[PDB]
Parts: sequence; structure tokens; C-alpha cells
Amino acid sequence: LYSRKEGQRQENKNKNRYKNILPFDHTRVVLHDGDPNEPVSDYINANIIMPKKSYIATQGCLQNTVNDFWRMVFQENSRVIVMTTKEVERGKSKCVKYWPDEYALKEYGVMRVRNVKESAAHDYTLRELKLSKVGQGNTERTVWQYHFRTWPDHGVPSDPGGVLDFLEEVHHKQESIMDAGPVVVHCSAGIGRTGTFIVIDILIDIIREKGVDCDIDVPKTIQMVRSQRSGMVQTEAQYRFIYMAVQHYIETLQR
Ligand SMILES: Cn1c(-c2ccccc2)c(-c2cn(CCC(=O)Nc3ccc(-c4ccccc4)cc3)nn2)c2cc(C(=O)O)c(O)cc21
Repeated sequence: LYSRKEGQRQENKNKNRYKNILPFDHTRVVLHDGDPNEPVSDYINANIIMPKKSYIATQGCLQNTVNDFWRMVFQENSRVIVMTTKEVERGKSKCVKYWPDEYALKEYGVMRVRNVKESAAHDYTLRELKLSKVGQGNTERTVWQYHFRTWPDHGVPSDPGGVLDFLEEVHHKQESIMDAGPVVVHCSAGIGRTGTFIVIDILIDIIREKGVDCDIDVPKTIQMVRSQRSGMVQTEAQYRFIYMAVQHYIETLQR
């Protein structure tokens, strides 16, 4: 019932970091208004994830998909990006740098991005970016990139505190922007770490609207996000991290 033909088309072969990890057609983010000279330009290995708050689970940029990444961010009107990995972890590239150096500006295809300010927080770096379309005039918007940089090289964090505080900030930022689009979340392949942050965010939100005693069904929620992007939450450790995060959150609310 869930096909992934687009990601399998020959023209999009190099647009996937891992030939085996592709987006479902029914939930894939379809990019419009691309270079007419490109055989195919409506593809990006990204899927919309909905539990009015949604997410875009995607892979880290490849050198040849950076422009597509910004087209997506602009198209979906996303104002918040959650990068969950370093650019390189254990000698493996997990995302090409898709943002300009601090105070610098770079043009990605028809998208102009200005890094206006970088700030350091505990477990993360926040980059305030200005995104606009070169051909237009009233398209500029701030995109807040939250770069979580303390995720361990191996396994998952032993304590969920850092991710929860991180997500709390992300949450506050998203709600401080009028009608911001889906929060973009990415990791190497866009399913393991990415799935973990999203599932946690989804569960925490439910607790924020139903109280510390509402029913919480992790397995159910995970299967729900998985019907929108396959493989979300790849390891036992990640699975357990989610359980720990929810509880830790509940226990924090209980004063
Ligand atoms: C896409 N991928 C991969 C990955 C899976 C297969 C091949 C390459 C990367 C890992 C991930 C998972 N393991 C532990 C599982 C294991 O015993 N075999 C193993 C796989 C790769 C390496 C490895 C790590 C660095 C360089 C070269 C090989 C070592 C052990 N190591 N690396 C991963 C982790 C996360 C995360 O949550 O942090 C993620 O979001 C995506 C991941």
C-alpha cells in the first residue's frame, strides 16, 4: 500500500544517500518550480510527518541536493530546522554543510541564505539564517537552525535531559512564529535519529495538552510515523531513549 517508486527512478539515484532508504510516494515532499533543464527536479528524499504541527523527516544534504534542500525549506515555509548529527561522525559524512559561515551569505541555486548569527547553547548551536528567493522581493524569512551536536558517536544519550531541553526550545521557537511550516528534522538517512526526535516531540506535545496522566502508546506512535516514512526509529537504544524521554518529561512536569 506504500510504494517508493519516485525514489527508485534512475534520474533520482544520486539524490539518495543510501539506495535502500527511500520516501513513500504518498508522503514524500514533492518539490515544485525546479530547473526546467533537469530531467527530474521534484524529488528530495524527504517525507511529511503528521501526528496542526507537522514535521519533515529528511536525510542530511548531499553535495548535489543542497539546492533541493533549500527549495524544500522555502516551499514548505519551514522556519525551524533540527539537525541531529555533526557534518561528519566517525569519519563518515552525514550531511554536507548547507549553510554559510557566520556573517556570510551564499546562493544555493535560486535561494539566497544569509547566516546572520550563530549562538552556542548547552547541547546545541543555533544558527539564525535568512532565506529568500533571488528572483523575487518579498520572500525573505528567518530560518532557525538548531544543531544538536552532543549526540554520542556510539549509541544514544544516556540521559534524555539535553534532547528534552533542546526540544523545549525548538517547541517555543516554532510557536513564536506565526503559522510556521513543518519543522524540518534530519540525520544521516533521516529515519533513525530523526525518527527518535520526532516521536519524542509528538509524545511530549500530547502530554502538554492532556496532562501527565494521559495514555501514552509509544509503539503505536512509532508505527504511525512509520506509515509515513519507513524505518523511523532504527535501534533498540533509540526505542528505549524515547520511553525514557517521555517519563523524564512527565517527572519534570510533576514539579
Ligand atoms: C545510517 N546510520 C547508521 C549506519 C548503519 C549501517 C551502516 C552505516 C551507518 C548508524 C550506525 C549504527 N551503528 C551501530 C550498528 C552496528 O553495530 N553496525 C555498525 C554500522 C556502521 C559502523 C560504522 C560507523 C562509522 C564509520 C564506519 C562504520 C559501525 C558499526 N553505527 N552507525 C546510525 C546511527 C544513527 C543514530 O541514531 O545515531 C542514525 O540516525 C543513523 C545511522
